[PDB]
This record gives sequence, structure tokens and C-alpha cells, in this order.
Amino acid sequence: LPVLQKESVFQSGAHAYRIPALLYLPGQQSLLAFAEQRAELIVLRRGDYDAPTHQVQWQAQEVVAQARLDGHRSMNPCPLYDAQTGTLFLFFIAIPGQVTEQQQLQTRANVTRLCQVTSTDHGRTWSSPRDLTDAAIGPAYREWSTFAVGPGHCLQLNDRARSLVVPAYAYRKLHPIQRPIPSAFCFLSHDHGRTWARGHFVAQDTLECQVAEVETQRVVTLNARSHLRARVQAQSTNDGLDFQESQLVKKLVEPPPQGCQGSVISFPSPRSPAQWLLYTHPTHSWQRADLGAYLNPRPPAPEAWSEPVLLAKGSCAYSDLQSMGTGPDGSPLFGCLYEANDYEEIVFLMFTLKQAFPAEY
Ligand SMILES: [Cl-]
Repeated sequence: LPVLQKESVFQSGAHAYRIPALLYLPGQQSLLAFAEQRAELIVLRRGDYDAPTHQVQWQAQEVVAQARLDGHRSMNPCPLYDAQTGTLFLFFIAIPGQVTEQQQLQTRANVTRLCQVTSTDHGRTWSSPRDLTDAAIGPAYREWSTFAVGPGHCLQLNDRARSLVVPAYAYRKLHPIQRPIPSAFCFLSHDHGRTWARGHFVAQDTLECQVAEVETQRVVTLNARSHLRARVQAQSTNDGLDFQESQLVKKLVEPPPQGCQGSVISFPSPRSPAQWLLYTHPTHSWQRADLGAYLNPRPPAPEAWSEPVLLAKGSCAYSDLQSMGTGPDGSPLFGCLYEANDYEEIVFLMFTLKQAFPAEY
């Protein structure tokens, strides 16, 4: 398909950059591109949408120095823009850089921390890190071996409270001998991050997931990575606290046996339903290759997913999507950050709905 922009924003022959996260700032009309740099830290590149040239002008890479705990590796950048306050949240995971004394005695001891840094100046400067572990997870902490959030952008609902929903997953130590099994879930806050609730797990063996909100009443749809041949999806009518039965979305392939992370976002319908969904993920049946974009015009119905349009041929892995307002051709504008070329780079792609799905126009 034709695109407005395609450029590598992170590159490393040593596969130093992985796990992309993209965040669009609607007022500034800018993007924040985050990635993990292998202790492991989170880096960022700011990019302004230059209307006159309809191109994002990426600035110099910088380390998010605040997004780190002493003696810990930082990973899984999970950004969010709070439309009510304008504040930016960068949630992330912190794990000890070396085996701890506790782990020497208990191999599966949980030593993973949930953290956040916030910005009130559009991401130029960040607050000192805040450890949300105890407040968000509580007594369930010891029942897991580790957990993570995202990766990729989180969600803010259009409910009265403008609730924050952070997609996550935990490796549950259910069997003393058998390896911990991961299950996806959501963290939910109705007060802009002051308090948090941990939602119930969806089906077992679900990893990295992302959530979006759509009209159908408003529901939260969770799209997760699986070890099966298809993606796993579930919907919640209570902001992610409880999900209805998980479903296999056969139209969205997953390459076994490991699967791959994918991204999903909602955007205003270009036409009965209020929102449509756009999702990106590799399209090869058993390899992480051929990144494709899929559309769901009647979300989140599993059977409504479109055939994918190829965004990039070849090696492609993890990706993150963001809607960026209206494009130069009048149709919705999108930004996508994805891993490519055997993890040697993270590429930024910008395209419109009209470019990707011409049949719609
Ligand atoms: Cl903004």
C-alpha cells in the first residue's frame, strides 16, 4: 500500500532496540516513540507532525532517565495520555539486574515491580519513579513468578470518570512443579491513577495484550497473544474488571508455538457503529513476518475482521498503533511503530485509512 512515511527511528545491528510503544499527543500534534535499549533502560524520540510536509520530524533519541529503579532493568514501556488533565503516564516494569538473595532460595520468587513516571510538560521532563506494585497488585503478588504491562499504549475510557485501563499479564504459580502459566488481565483506575483495581484473568496461556473501547453500550475489548494458531479476544462490560468468555479469533492468525505481540486501537467510524478497530500483527501462519493491518467495522465481533493489508514484507515482530487525527487526504491518519529485520530496527510507518483500505473509498 502507499504510505505517507516510512523510516527507521531505532537501529542496532546488535538488536539493542526492542519493544516499541507509541503515543500521540492530540494538542501538540506530536508522537512519543519509546523502546527498550539493551542495564536495560527505556529510550524515547519525540516527533512533531509537520502539517506543511505531512511528515513526522523525529528529534534526537534520549534516555528516560527517571524511568528506572536503582539496580533494576526497565522494560515494557506502556504510555498513556490523560485527556482530562493533559498529563502523560509512562508505566513500565522493573526487574533486578542480577539474581537476588530471595531468588537464590526461591527460584520463582516474584521480584518484579510495576512503576510509573508522569509528565506535565508533554513528555519533555518526567517525575521521579513511583512504585505502584503494592497498591495495584496487593496480596496476589506472591502468587505470581513475574508479570508485565503492555507493551505499547494503554487506554483511557470515554466514561464519566475518564478511567485508565492498563493491559497486563501475569505468570501464575498454580502448579508447584509445572511452569507458571501466563494469563492476561487489566488494571483499572477511575481517579487518574490515584487508586488501582486488578481485574480478573481472562483465559489461561494468554500473554501480551492491548485493550480498546468500542460501542456495541461501551465495552472494553482485550486482544491477546496466545500459543495457539489464532488470537484470543474477550470483552468486558465493567471497564475490564471482569471479562466474558474468551474467544479464538480465527481471522487473526498467530504463529505457533510462541505467537507474537500485536496492537489494537479504536477510531471513529468513517461512516452504524460509533467506532471501528484497527489491528496490526504479522500475517504469516508460522513465522514473524509480513506485518499486516486489519480492520473491524463491527467491533468487536470476531467474524467481522477484514483480510489484512500488507504494511511491510519480510521480518516483522511487535508493533504499536496510534490514531493521529485526520490525514491530508481527509481520512483517519495512523502511526505504527514496529520491530523489523530480525530485530535490527524499529520502523515508523504513517498512513491513512484511505491508503490502506481504498475499497472503503
Ligand atoms: Cl497534547
